[PDB]
Amino acid sequence: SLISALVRAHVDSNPAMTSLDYSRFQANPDYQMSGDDTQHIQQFYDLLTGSMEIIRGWAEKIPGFADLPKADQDLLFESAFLELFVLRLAYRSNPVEGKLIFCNGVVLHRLQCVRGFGEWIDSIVEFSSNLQNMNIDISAFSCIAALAMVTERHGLKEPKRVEELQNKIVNCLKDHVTFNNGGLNRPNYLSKLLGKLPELRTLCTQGLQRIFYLKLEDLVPPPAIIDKLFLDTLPF
Ligand SMILES: *[C@@H]1C=C2C=C(O)C(=O)C=C2N1
Ligand SMILES: [K+]
Repeated sequence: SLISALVRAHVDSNPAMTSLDYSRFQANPDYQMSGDDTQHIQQFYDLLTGSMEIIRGWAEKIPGFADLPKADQDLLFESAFLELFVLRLAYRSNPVEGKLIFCNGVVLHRLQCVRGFGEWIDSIVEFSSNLQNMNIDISAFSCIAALAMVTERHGLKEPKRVEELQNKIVNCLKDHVTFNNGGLNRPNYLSKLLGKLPELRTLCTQGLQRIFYLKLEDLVPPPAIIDKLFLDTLPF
């Protein structure tokens, strides 16, 4: 029941792997680089806001989420955007070829993303390599994604409703794993999957550091949506 909804949410919020536009894909480094930085910082901001709208649409397809106070929805979405963005990008990209595929089908090489993202893009590619080396199926990935957002957050109006949705999702992922791979559970696999979440939070704080650096540089000032994201995500 829940995993079907979660997988449909994922599928509906991801680009079909046949519409990948390799038009702005450039793999020659000598050409990969010489574009003034301004354009890359803007490209960075656009990728972030474009995936903000995509992922919010995904979040709205999570059974039970929409029944939560609108303020809780905004707190969960803003608190997890960076983690969602990093997880979804790392799951659909191709780390071995150094190819990044964003929430919209654009395929860029790592060396092109380094100009805008900073070293964080390398931390992202390493995360993609680690995540894919454990070959999570789509049902499991849709559950981890749901659990990355539907989790405890300070300043929540109704924390018990969220806690209930989280338990529902955790239990759904455990049932899928146990049924799929024999009546005998895989507690160790399960713990590695849930352990992928803290790594995601850190990748995120590393995204806040990249945004903070760009705000200080003041060359390509962060647009209103990124300014708000930065201030709203600040944990203190
Ligand atoms: C991305 C930004 C975060 C904000 C929080 O409140 C967390 O708990 C984790 C985060 N990583
Ligand atoms: K496809």
